[PDB]
Amino acid sequence: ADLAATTSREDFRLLAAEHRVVPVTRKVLADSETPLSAYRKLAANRPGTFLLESAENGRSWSRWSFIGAGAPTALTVREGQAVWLGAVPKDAPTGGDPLRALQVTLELLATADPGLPPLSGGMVGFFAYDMVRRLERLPERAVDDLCLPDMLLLLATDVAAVDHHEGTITLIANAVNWNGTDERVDWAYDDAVARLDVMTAALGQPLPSTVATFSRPEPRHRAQRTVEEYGAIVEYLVDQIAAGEAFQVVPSQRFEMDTDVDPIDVYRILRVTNPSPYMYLLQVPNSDGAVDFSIVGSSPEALVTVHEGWATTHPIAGTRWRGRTDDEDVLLEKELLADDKERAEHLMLVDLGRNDLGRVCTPGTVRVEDYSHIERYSHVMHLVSTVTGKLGEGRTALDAVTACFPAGTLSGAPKVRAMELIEEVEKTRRGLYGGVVGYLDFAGNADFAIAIRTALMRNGTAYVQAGGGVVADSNGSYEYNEARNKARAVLNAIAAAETLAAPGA
Amino acid sequence: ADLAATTSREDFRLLAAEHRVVPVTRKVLADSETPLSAYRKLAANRPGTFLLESAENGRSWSRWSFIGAGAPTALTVREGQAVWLGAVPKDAPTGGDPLRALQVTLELLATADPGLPPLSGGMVGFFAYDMVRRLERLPERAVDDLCLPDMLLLLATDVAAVDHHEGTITLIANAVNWNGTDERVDWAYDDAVARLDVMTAALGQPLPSTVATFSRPEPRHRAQRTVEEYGAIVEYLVDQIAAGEAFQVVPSQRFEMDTDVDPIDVYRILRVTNPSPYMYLLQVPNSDGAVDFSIVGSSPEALVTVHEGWATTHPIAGTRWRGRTDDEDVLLEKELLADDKERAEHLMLVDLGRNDLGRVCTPGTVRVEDYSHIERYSHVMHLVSTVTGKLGEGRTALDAVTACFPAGTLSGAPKVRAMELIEEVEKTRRGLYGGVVGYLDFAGNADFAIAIRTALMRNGTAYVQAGGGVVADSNGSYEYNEARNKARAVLNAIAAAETLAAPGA
Amino acid sequence: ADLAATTSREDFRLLAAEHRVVPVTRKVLADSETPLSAYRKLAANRPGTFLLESAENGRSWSRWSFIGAGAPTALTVREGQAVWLGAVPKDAPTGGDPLRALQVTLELLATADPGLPPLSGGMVGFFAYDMVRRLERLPERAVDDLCLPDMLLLLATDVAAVDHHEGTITLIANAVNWNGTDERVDWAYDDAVARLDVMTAALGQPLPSTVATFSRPEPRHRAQRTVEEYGAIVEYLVDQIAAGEAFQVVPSQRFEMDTDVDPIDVYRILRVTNPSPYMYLLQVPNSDGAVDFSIVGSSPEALVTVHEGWATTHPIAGTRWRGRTDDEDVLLEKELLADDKERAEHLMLVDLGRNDLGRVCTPGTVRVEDYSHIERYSHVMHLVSTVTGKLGEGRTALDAVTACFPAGTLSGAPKVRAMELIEEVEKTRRGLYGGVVGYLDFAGNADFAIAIRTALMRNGTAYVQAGGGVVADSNGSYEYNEARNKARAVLNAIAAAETLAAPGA
Amino acid sequence: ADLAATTSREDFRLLAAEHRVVPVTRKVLADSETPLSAYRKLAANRPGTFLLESAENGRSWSRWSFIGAGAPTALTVREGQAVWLGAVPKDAPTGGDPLRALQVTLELLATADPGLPPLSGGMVGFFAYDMVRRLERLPERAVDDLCLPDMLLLLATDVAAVDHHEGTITLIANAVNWNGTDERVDWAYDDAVARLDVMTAALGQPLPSTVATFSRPEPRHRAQRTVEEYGAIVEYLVDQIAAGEAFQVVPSQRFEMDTDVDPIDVYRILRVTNPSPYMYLLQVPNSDGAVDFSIVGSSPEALVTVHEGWATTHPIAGTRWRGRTDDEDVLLEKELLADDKERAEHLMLVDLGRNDLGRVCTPGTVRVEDYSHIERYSHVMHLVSTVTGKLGEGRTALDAVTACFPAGTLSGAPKVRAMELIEEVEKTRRGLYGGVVGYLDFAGNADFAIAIRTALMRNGTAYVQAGGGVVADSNGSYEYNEARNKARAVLNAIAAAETLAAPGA
Ligand SMILES: C/C=C(\Oc1cccc(C(=O)O)c1O)C(=O)O
Repeated sequence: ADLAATTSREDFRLLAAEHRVVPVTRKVLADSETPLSAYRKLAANRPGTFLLESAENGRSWSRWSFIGAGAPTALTVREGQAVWLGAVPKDAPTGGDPLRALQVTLELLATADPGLPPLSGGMVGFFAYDMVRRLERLPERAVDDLCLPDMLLLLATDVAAVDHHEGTITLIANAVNWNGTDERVDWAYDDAVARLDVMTAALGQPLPSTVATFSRPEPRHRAQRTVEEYGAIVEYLVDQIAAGEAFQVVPSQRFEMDTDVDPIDVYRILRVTNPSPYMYLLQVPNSDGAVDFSIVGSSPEALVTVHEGWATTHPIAGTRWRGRTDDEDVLLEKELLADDKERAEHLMLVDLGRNDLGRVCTPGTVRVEDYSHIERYSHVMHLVSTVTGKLGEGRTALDAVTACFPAGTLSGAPKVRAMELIEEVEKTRRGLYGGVVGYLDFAGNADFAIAIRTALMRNGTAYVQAGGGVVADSNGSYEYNEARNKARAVLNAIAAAETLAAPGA
Repeated sequence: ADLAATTSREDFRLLAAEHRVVPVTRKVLADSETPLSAYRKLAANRPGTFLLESAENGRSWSRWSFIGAGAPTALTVREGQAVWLGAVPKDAPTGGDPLRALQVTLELLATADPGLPPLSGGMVGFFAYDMVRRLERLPERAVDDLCLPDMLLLLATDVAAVDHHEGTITLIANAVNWNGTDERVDWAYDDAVARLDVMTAALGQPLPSTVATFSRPEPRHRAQRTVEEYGAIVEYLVDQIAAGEAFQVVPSQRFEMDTDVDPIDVYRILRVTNPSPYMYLLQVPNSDGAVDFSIVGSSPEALVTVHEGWATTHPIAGTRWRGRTDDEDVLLEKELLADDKERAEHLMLVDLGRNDLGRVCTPGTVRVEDYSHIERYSHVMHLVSTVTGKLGEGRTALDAVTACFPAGTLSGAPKVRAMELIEEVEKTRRGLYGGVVGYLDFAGNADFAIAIRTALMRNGTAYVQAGGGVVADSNGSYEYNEARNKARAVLNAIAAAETLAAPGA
Repeated sequence: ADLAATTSREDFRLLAAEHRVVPVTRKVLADSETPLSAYRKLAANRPGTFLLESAENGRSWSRWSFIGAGAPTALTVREGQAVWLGAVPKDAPTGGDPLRALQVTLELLATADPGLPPLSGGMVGFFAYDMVRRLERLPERAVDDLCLPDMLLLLATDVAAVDHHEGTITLIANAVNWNGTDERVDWAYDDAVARLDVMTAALGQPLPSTVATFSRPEPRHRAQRTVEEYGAIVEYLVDQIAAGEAFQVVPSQRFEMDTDVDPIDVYRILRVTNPSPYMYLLQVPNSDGAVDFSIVGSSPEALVTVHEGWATTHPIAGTRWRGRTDDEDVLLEKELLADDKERAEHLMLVDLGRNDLGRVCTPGTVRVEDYSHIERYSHVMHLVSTVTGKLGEGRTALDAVTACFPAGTLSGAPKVRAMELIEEVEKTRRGLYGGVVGYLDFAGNADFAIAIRTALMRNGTAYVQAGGGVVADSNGSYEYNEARNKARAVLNAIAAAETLAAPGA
Repeated sequence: ADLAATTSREDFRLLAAEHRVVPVTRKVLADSETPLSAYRKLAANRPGTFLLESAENGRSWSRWSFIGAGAPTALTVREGQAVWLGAVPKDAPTGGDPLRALQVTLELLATADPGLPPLSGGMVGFFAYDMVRRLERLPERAVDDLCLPDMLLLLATDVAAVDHHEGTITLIANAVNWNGTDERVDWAYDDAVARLDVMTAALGQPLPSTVATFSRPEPRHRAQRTVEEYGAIVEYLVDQIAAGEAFQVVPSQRFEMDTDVDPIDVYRILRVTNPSPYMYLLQVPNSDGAVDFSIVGSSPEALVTVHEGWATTHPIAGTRWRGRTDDEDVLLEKELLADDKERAEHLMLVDLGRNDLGRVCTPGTVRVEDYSHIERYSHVMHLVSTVTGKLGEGRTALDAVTACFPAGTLSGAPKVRAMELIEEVEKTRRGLYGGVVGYLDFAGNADFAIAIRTALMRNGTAYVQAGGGVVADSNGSYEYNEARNKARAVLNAIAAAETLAAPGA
């Protein structure tokens, strides 16, 4: 038996009888490729491509990265209605409510549940924060500057799963049989095999070096708010909270830079400087099939993850700077744990998570574990917990996402009142900020990162929005600066990425 | 400040005043390189090059890999005397006892102790098992078939340390000032900078793909012993042990294949099939400076590791197959822990380690920890402990190595009597088998793997030797088969490596 | 300084200025007394006396036991109104709502918060299950056979705290200054000192032996329900639950024996046979000041405990028999943990506890810890968790008790619907069964046990009521038998206690 | 079946056929007795009686205490020869080496190995430190002031085991059949039953109160050494150690008080003030059968414990005062753990224990566990480890004791050189100091405490000897004071015990 043995026609036939999506796979040895080099080869920065990587706690890359090698097709929204970009067949849900359209698409395109990597195919993309407008009634005071759709999800059928442990890549070409009929079976197989052959040959190409140097210039950028305007918004919210309007609210503002630097170069600097449990680079296509814009992020927190029937969330709140150093690091931990206020803030969000999940999980299954423990990241440590529940009968991964959306850590507690306050105090619509980036795979799983520490790159401009939680005793300047600094991590990376050069050049 | 900023001449001068070795370094971003691809670029399978990688427990690659980019020069042994291959200056110790020669070389070439990767430069290579002949009196019954020198250590001055976490490579060109005088300082700097520039440009080159497929054919190979001859040697040793000659002894035999496959290709298959905490590929040069032979291994166990004054060992003994699966896996662990015999065998080796270290560590510092706990590897689990001691005043990393040499896990308990028995029952001299591969870095640290699960590749022939511990109740056939199977892991990898082809070719 | 130094008049004066209750204490060495022997000496089975002991997990007695040495006075209820038995002064709250009467009594008689044992004085007694009728509207179908008051709490001012670790007894005579005025200070001191002197001299007396033997005869007793009647009640409740009326409900029935055996003798057999974290013996006085009845119990579970501002509960649900033995014991634990149904039942009660406490604790302080872990008791093991919260501003220990009352483990989930169902299916009012026995100390703390595994002993009759949780898949006979057996533990103890004799007599 | 059911004649007969010692037992309920009260009743301070109690870490009394109710007979030493006090039959080993005499006695009187408490019968008493003179050659410079025998062990055949958990006492009358013949079986039974009946009736008696008060006067006492003499001995030993004569040595001196206070009263004050894992009170008889002297102690450390074939030791070294308080307590622990010197001292003693046990345990069974962890006692914390080994084939509990004797913690490392130094610097023979008190039970187990924090009380005088470990950097005054203070704990207790009075008397 050969390593790169492709799925047999015989086996594909059997699978095609059972489900409307059949992955056809081929594993190769790729010990001289990294996720990035493989992306370069397989995707080449093309519209509808992506790379997803993961460094738990910003320390140690996990086993898998996933590359999208060209999705001709994406489900999105235009003038409040669900529409596909690129061509799909007659049976693909279109028009109307986009969430319902997405719900039916996922009901139709489920697969078996084998051996496959965690993500081998599915709907991959984002939900804007402003998708929440369709789940909760909110005022419409802030202006929609960026004009992004509520969602856009690639139908990602050609996927390369890079296994860092084995040094292998598993190539997947999924046959999508929308109409569910017996017809075209053998055609579907050969088509899938041909897409495998394309990815394979792309992997067969040589590559020039990107071995490089860069410096870290301070970026020049535009802010929506001065220290004064921001500090006063914070004081307003501190007043609301003291009165009992909410326990906590997460205001933000937008910053911007003009730049023509490739998105991947920004990804490269983020990966080196702020590795995180959710790294992503996504080229979002337009109706014409060129790149409308690019999303580059390194996010520290998932909204939700769904796996084998269970939805899980990881509320994160409470911060100290990592120690400079080792004795100081432990003082700081004992201090965060002893900070009763922050303990309380964290617990509020843990309860909010319990409730969110309560909406779609079977009663008596929603539990908290590893409650309020410490996690170290590259530059800071936090309190963290796990909330996990069994998806209720007939509930879906998408129900888990909508039930949790948006993260309490990006809105507040209680959530609606906090969103309301956010809308009162913020100049523009958030767009992707506080939304999610992630996937819904055909087997029923899902993983979404909160869209923070992220740049959206459009027509010569890069937007980076950042914020931070406000509580009873928050100080306006302190919050302004903490927020700006979060943003500068990304802005700094863009400025760095612009200096990328071959060493001694 | 630029990422690839090279060490300044000004700083080098100061360092040169203080020590006879001064590393000159340059860090680059190399997010599209793997250790293997970097090796290909920097070393290109040349004589005197190496790659060292590490996967703890065969699961999760550690942060660092180290590439040797061409050592013009190596300390070894010819006709019982210490000699350099390639050219060294007048002050480099030569002739006589090779251990003393190595001892003085290390005393001379120490560095400061900064920021550097774990290995940034030093003496890198092997000690044959038969080096033990110079530390203990042994009979000379077995024939020296392979004729390897007791040691050979590259003077590895051009090193690339690959950081998987940051995606960076730190290039080091060490200036070796043997004579210790003030002269040539500025020349030394420019020379080091030029070696950096060579490695840099080598990294700047493109590379063809090695994306590949392979199959796993059963190899045809030669064995020194039949099941009958081997089973009877085991029964002999079981008799000695029952009488109280020793508690345990580790006999082995040699297997061989003819093959012309590149060594790196064998490394590639080992890396995929049997990842381990010590992977190595080493091209050992001759006096002419071509490759005399190649060592390729994936070893599960260190002899000793020395770091910031402390020597540490990790005795490993007791085995079960990993579970097939998860419930079975736990039964097996409860079983190994409950196996009083194997507990005893493990404890014997732990005590042997305590004593070995007692020879060179300050009294009242040699401790055992994490005693006799379980570790899972890809295919098996073992009992494992830690023995660690403070190196006694005026003792060196090399004293730690010789004090421990050879591993009890490859000889037995008590060690000399076991070696004696090994010599009575084995046909040929072990050569590298049961020796070590590793390094002694200029800062005083050291890390050596036991040389097992290793192929030595010379003039169209690949040698793989394997064995296993014999105790009171060992069965001859069982031990024959367990030993042969250990060997076949490597032999299988050579046969696989021969099928390596571009997919669909 | 003498060990038995009594509090000084000078110090009492200062304390009397600050609070309406001033404990006057004297510590003695009592290394030849047990809690029982001390009780015999100090209380002698008199009306208004009690003994409280604690064996955590039924294994290892805790440090403290507490003896009440004659409370002349108790707050209780007659014809729905709050009344004192024995004489109290004009300022002591009487008439009306008994809970309000108890609330004001505790507000009045608070102390400082020193050095004192956990309980040094306070209101000590019970709340009937049927006290719940004043916090929730319930139907009145079942007949009130036993006619107990909703509550009765001794004003326990003479207390002996027995310290098993030191072998000492700390005697406390609390001066209760209801009117709050400066008058009678020096009189109060001498009175307290005289009560100390009485307890002291009582401790000074000799004692006859109770060294003893006993056998374990099967008791003859009366049951309210046959296996058929009980099994059918269980099936009824299983039907309600399947329909979604509740998740769980805890029906019980009453058993009875005629006996004239002293209550302490029953306590003695319980202590030997079913030691528990809450042992109690209480002699409840009547208006005439003789014993109306006696309560003897060994309870496995607290309702709530309040200490230094925090209320804590320990939901317990999920059972296996302890192992017979040690390998079997671990199988059983792995099994209980793996029992998803019982996990769910336990989680329901944990959530119910979170909510109960939510009613009186500051938001963002009610947390779960040590979630759903195993505890071993003498004969069974359970799942157990901790729910703890900060009492909200201006909330009291009594608010914690009422907020939790009655235990979900004795009612069900959700609680009211379960109580409703209990009332539909049960013949008589529960009385003390499912109520609590415990104390509210003057410093603000509280500890109450659920009143189960308890005998109420009145006019030649002993009542023991027992029950068990019903869920979706409960079997009628199994529940009948499990319930009866719980009861027989107490009934067996009464029958044993009747055989108590000096050995060979 | 009755609780106090005595062993049947039928069962005794069967047992008598199998072993020369047959315990005849009767369990009673004794919930109004403490170990002390039971001792008073059963032993009444008579010669040849004892009480043994245990408080692990000086916190929480363990389950069992053991009372010896009159041993008519003891194996001891007079003019270097083994002799019995009181009458024994012809077959009882006498004359000669006392250790051999004790060895054969134990070989003869073994029992089965059931249900019994940990100690139900055996040889109970002490070994003097100076017993070591028969296992190692030592100089004879110091004068033998106290003139104690090398050993004296009661043949303790009437034992009461007090179970604090159950509140029960298990009475044991062991039938000792020295001659091993069939004769007198039925006589032996009735005799044992009569001894049970005596203990039973003694338990049946009443008792007066000992409820009491006491003060803590500073005792006036005699010391062998001034601060100057002691500080200079310490400096001498510091010099020897610096030169490498030993790593550590434990000098001591003797203190004395005249007092006529009962020994039990001293025990009572020790029990309250310095509870420990080994409490003992022993009345040592003379040849006339009156009390020769009394031993009262509270020891923190076992020499060795032997149980079901395994010998175990618990080396203790490294000290801090407990924290005053809770934050300070943790600083102190982090500090002791970080004290590399004390770590080393502790490790030396751990190794010494490994070796001691190596002399009598099967190779490959002697292990260390729970290495060098912290234990809190009432006033101090220490580092502590466990060393445990399997007794070698044909080795006995007594071999374990002699192999370990005396504790390294009371001698030093290496042990002989330390003893030698002790003998050079100490005025008198140690006697019991640094010896052991404990038992060897008939089933093969053993438990011995190091004889420290102990008073020996003879003819109106109480001796208390104390010392402490000397190392490289010890200070003379500091050690003098630490030693004196250890002694004063006992001396203070004697002075306290003299004030014992009924409260207000
Ligand atoms: C590291 C632990 C083991 O591996 C070996 C022990 C001894 C010899 C060998 C060998 O490969 O020759 C080996 O793999 C083992 O099988 O116990």
